[PDB]
Amino acid sequence: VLSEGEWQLVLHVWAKVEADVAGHGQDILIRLFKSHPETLEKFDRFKHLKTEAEMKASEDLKKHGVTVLTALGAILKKKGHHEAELKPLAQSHATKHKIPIKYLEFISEAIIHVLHSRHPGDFGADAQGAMNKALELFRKDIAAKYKELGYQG
Ligand code: HEM
Repeated sequence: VLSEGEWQLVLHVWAKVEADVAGHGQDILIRLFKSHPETLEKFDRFKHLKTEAEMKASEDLKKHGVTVLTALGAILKKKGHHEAELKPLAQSHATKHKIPIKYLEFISEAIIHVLHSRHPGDFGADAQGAMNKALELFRKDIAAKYKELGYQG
């Protein structure tokens, strides 16, 4: 359970991300695909991309980064009361997209890295710890839905 002070740190940096949702979404997906190439293989939509320059040039990838970050921002702004938002996301990611929880840990690392690069003054260690707690809570709740459905592993 995050404290109110922890949530304020999370949402303070997130309000900065929202100034350039698409730039952040590109940086995060590119970091994820470069750091963990098994993740790119889950996207029939993107698996033709073979270089970072091709990734940066793809408008469709930039569009999907906005989709992703808009869904994450709506979950963070619920401050833990996010059951309605996680149901469809866990369902699609477990049963249609076939995304292991571990890959959610990988995109969490990529989000934290990109927030640290772009917002260092609002992403000191206190805010890094709070964002890690928020993303851990996200993963915990999704993993419980995966387990229900027979996909936790
Ligand atoms: C912060 C974590 C994530 C969020 C908020 C998120 C959100 C979304 C949303 C909103 C969609 C479109 C609606 C839907 O299908 O449910 C989507 C699609 C998808 N996501 Fe995620 N996602 C996350 C992580 C991941 C990861 C880590 C992977 C793969 C390693 C992944 C793979 C996919 C795939 C394959 C699609 C379908 C893309 C397409 O062909 O249109 N997602 N995601």
